[PDB]
Amino acid sequence: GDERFYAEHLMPTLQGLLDPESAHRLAVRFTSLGLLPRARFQDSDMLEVRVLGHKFRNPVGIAAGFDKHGEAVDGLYKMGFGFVEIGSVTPKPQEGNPRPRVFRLPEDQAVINRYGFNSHGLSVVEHRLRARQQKQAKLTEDGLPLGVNLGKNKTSVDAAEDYAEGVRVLGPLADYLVVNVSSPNTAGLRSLQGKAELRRLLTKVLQERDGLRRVHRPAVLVKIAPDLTSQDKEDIASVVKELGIDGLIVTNTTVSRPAGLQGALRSETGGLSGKPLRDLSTQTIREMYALTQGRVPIIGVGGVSSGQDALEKIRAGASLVQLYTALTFWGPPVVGKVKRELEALLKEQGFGGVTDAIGADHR
Ligand SMILES: Cc1cc2nc3c(=O)[nH]c(=O)nc-3n(C[C@H](O)[C@H](O)[C@H](O)COP(=O)(O)O)c2cc1C
Ligand SMILES: COC(=O)/C(C#N)=C1\SCC(=O)N1c1ccccc1F
Ligand SMILES: O=C(O)c1cc(=O)[nH]c(=O)[nH]1
Repeated sequence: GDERFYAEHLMPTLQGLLDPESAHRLAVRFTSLGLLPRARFQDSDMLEVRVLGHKFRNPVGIAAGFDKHGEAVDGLYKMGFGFVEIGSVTPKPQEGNPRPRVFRLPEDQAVINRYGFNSHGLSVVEHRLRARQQKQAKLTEDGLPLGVNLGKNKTSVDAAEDYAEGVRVLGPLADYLVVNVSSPNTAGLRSLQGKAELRRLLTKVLQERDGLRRVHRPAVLVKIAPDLTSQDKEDIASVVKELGIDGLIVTNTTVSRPAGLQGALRSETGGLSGKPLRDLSTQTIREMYALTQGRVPIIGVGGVSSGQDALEKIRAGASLVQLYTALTFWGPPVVGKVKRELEALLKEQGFGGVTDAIGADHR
């Protein structure tokens, strides 16, 4: 009922009336106030996952970017996400790029963005999270954890120090932290995925994390691009093993423009998300799982809009999945839709639960 009305009526109307940045701001506001269908799907036990030091009631999370500044956390749980990731947050506030900076490709079920880390900054977000810190502590205990994704300011003269500052300020408020070294929209950032740069950066990040007190000590994940060479992937895996990085987020948006895109806006500069990214991301997950011998948890992201897409990533090696762009097209009912379909497919394929399907294609 709801899935059809949103997909066929509400979302096309919002899109017809509002440019995508305005529509996103409205969405953040509505979600922050809880103006959502409170989701009727009740998570079954087959969807629970234990990973990263935590219980996850379901494996479907909201990807970084939708709640950049931590304004809508509780609304996102209400929407039925198993986990929420906020950010990217940068140390100092910054505006990001000039508008327009986000573009719909509806013929492709895709988006292109070049926000450039618009961020309220660490201090603002610190105080927003602290206002609900114990409400989160209870949510985390009940199987609903919180991730915090860290970025770098545009004019920073020392990237590693930007990340270290994020660890110190928001680490104590997060169940996991993400070192985002894969935005395509900050000059030079993606060079931090290079072996020597990444080793130096992550050694500093881990030292800062390990300095936090035990109950305030988050897991640390690295978020990587879908456009890496084979050498780059191998190098990342090696570093993740050498340093004991807790996990990987696979993938960010692509700077590629796959053949076949139809949208008028396909040649706009920025990272591409949604359906055209899906299988490039799945493949990246598959490679990274193999390279790390299945011993490094992966959160899989890029083009998930169905239960089949979720399960493909899980079977490829993801322990958890995230989505963003599917919301622009299908709206909030897509969350329940993914979960219901995933549970149905797990049963059909003879898995006892999600946990049994992680990496199943490799076996
Ligand atoms: C508008 C927009 C903004 C985003 N901003 C961030 C970000 O601040 N940090 C980050 O790590 N990823 C960011 N992402 C990437 C998403 O987290 C995700 O990796 C990507 O969009 C693929 O998932 P999807 O196809 O489900 O949207 C952003 C994506 C979009 C569409
Ligand atoms: C005029 O805008 C709305 O009616 C929205 C929005 N945005 C509504 S009504 C119920 C609902 O869920 N949303 C919504 C919330 C977040 C994302 C997309 C949405 F359509
Ligand atoms: O702020 C952005 O431009 C953003 C950051 C990121 O990591 N990924 C992305 O697609 N956009």
